[PDB]
Amino acid sequence: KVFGRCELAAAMKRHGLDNYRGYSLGNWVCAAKFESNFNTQATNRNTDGSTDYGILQINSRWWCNDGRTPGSRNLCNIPCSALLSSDITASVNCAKKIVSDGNGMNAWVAWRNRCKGTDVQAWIRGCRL
Ligand SMILES: [Cl-]
Ligand SMILES: [Cl-]
Ligand SMILES: [Yb+3]
Ligand SMILES: [Yb+3]
Ligand SMILES: [Yb+3]
Repeated sequence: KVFGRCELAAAMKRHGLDNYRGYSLGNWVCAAKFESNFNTQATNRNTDGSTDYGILQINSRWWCNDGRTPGSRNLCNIPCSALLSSDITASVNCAKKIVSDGNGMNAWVAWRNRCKGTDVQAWIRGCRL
């Protein structure tokens, strides 16, 4: 599914991401925009042989199992395919564990490089929340 901006903001809020670990909704939406362009089916292969999955580009080395990433720890206890579903619940659950892991949203390099310190409130402009 390719979410609209406000549609994804509403879904994230409904799944308890708004201000999770102190990160406002706009941070999450901005991160999704630059990780996946709001496309739940996005997949991308990393240089280390792992792959990133879903709206927030969660990896298969630490977080989910894809069966082809040696050293996989699967800390989210989820097949990586679950992170491609139209329903964002599995991605949100796993992202909550990621953002709690010590470095906050710096876990997402695109967040650090494109969202951190910017006017992230713009991502929720006009939305009926
Ligand atoms: Cl915000
Ligand atoms: Cl933090
Ligand atoms: Yb990646
Ligand atoms: Yb559902
Ligand atoms: Yb409200």
